[PDB]
Amino acid sequence: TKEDVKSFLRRNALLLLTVLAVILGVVLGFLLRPYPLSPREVKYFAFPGELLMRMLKMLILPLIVSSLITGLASLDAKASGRLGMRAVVYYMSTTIIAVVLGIILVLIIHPEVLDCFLDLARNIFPSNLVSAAFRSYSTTPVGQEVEGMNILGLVVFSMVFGFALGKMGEQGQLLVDFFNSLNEATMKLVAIIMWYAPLGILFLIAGKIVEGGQLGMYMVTVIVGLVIHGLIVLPLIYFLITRKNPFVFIAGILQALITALGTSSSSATLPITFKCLEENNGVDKRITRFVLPVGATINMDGTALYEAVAAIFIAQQIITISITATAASIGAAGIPQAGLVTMVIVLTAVGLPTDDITLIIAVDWLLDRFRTMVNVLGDALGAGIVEHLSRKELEKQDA
Ligand SMILES: COc1ccc([C@@H]2C(C#N)=C(N)OC3=C2C(=O)C[C@@H](c2cccc4ccccc24)C3)cc1
Ligand SMILES: N[C@@H](CC(=O)O)C(=O)O
Ligand code: NA
Repeated sequence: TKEDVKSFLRRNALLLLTVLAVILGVVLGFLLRPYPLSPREVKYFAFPGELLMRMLKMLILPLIVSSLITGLASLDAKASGRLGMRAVVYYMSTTIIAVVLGIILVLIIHPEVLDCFLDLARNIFPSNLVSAAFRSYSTTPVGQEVEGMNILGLVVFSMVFGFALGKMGEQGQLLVDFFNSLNEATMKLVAIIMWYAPLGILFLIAGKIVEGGQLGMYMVTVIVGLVIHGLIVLPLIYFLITRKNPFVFIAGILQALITALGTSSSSATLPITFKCLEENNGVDKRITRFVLPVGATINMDGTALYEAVAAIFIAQQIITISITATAASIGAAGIPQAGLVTMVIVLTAVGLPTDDITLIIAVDWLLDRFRTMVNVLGDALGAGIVEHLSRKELEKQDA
């Protein structure tokens, strides 16, 4: 019994270091909290956590583009459509199951919007690809193009480009071979970036915990709702569909959930979720390159629940809330504080004052660290479900 735990410590070396990083980060952050805090000085303190974020952001661009180009090229017309339909149906249901779970819990325990739709439409079709790799569109930072990255515009273009090569046969093969080499090469860089994660995660959360009262019971509604949907609803869905153990599946992606908690960005933790599914859970690359990049921005289960709870909490009808909370879920990017920005849209539709968001902002960060964990988990189990379901398509692609 105790001799068997030594084989666990030798193997899970990096997984236990990121756990210890959280345990130490919560300690050090609370230890350095009574000291005279400063914006400039907190920025200096949280710098080892800042370098990890830069390393992971560096890899999101060559991952998104290479994954979707090879991923769609490697599949037939009806195959990618069937693969897509299995993913979309899953994405639509899980975000609807989350908002229904969110609305019921907030009802039981009660504690420029056109421009937004236009900007998103403008972002699905970028005017410049070199630009899209570091800028997004936000109508009104110079002009209407905000510094970021159009993750959605790249996902949409790379998809049609991957389809085009998968339609031009052997002429397309060269570029597919080129984009395949690049996908693996960056997946070798995420191996290097993985040994820095325990040091980074420690400082990312220690710095964040160095920063009327009714919000405590609002924070409870969200956190409880995330556990019911995350550790009870989603594992049940996987066990019902795949007929496989979900809590041993969650053990593989556990290294990525901790980094989602540390960074609070599902797009920035994508290179690690890719490594955790392809390696630890042994999910097919032909489907992880398909499910995960789209899952980063479109499937946001934890955000959808947070959009429903926070909208009804500031009321201190439901049909419009459930429709726009699922709408805000899809819209919002896998970036920190994204839910808070899309909350402006979910409050305008119902008729509540948008200035009421100011009450939430203070707590928001701590809920976002868990919101991302459920947003990531929904894609990991999503890929696990789609891989298992698309069994016949994958068997046809082999010889
Ligand atoms: C809100 O935006 C999205 C965009 C895509 C998707 C689906 C997805 C996932 N996950 C991925 N990786 O690829 C495809 C999907 C389709 O359903 C459509 C699918 C598809 C089928 C057949 C031909 C295509 C040609 C070009 C692009 C997609 C094509 C590809 C879902 C939501
Ligand atoms: N932080 C979340 C997005 C949000 O703010 O809801 C994510 O990246 O999954
Ligand atoms: Na989203």
